[PDB]
Amino acid sequence: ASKGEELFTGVVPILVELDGDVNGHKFSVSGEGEGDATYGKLTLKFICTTGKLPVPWPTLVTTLTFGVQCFSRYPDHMKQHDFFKSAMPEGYVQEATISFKDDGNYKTRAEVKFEGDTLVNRIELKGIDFKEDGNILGHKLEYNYNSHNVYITADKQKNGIKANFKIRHNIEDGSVQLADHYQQNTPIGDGPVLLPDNHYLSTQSALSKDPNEKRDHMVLLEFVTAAGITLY
Ligand SMILES: [Mg+2]
Repeated sequence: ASKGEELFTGVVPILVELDGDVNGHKFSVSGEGEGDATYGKLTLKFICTTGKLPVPWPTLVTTLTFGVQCFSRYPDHMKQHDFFKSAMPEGYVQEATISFKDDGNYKTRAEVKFEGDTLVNRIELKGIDFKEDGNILGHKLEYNYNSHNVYITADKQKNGIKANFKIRHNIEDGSVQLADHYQQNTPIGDGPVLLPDNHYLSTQSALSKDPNEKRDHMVLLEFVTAAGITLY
């Protein structure tokens, strides 16, 4: 267990700021909400502040929530495996490559750290090689998000962690759009961090709309629980 974990015993306010460019379609997203790691619970509202989002909202969920993996519920018996909180408050840098099968890719860079008592995530996203009337730029994905695992492994070399997982977005015709994810996280601070044994994050997400919101937006309720390492 770590000193960073003490920062997460109660409800913590969250800010997310994203600048994106996908095939030259530029956009920004701002998110606000809060996290309660005791319950692995996230409540966030994201708004496209530049007009219409040029990609489907579900394709941004992992990018927008990458940095809030510090709100995962680690069972007590697994708390020595929680890198994310151990890096706080100084934070970490995160990079990911998200490869959409038979389409383009996102590359992201982000920094997550505390700013006072708020957990702040700042993200840059670059997407290239998308098909103009593919499932992403053609907006052919359902507004939903399947439950999934995020497989974590240590990168001791680099004093950090990696994650690998596949997302299966639902296409409106009943098919699936696969998105391969590779994530790397590195501490910003010089203090010690927890380098975990292999384990995963079990994630469940519900996407909705604010009925009074006329801007392009996404309301997200997400639960994230660590598992995979195991008295009666
Ligand atoms: Mg369907």
